[PDB]
Amino acid sequence: RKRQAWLWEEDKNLRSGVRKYGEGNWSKILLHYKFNNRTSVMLKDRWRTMKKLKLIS
DNA sequence: GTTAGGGTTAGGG
DNA sequence: CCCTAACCCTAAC
Repeated sequence: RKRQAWLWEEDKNLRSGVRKYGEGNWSKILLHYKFNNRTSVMLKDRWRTMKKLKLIS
């Protein structure tokens, strides 16, 4: 079962989540907007890798 | 349960 | 063996 690579549905939705409900508020983001099967851990570590190299918030 | 960084597994090069 | 990245662990909140 090949590991799922995040798509813009998830990532673009996440970016919206960060802007509309704050970055470090993955709970709120998960409540407001749905994803395939993500957690606070997933969302945060995704955004972590992203900002670490690209620097967005 | 969530949050936050450390760190391994998966993926591709 | 390196980079980016999804998963997984340790630690703290």
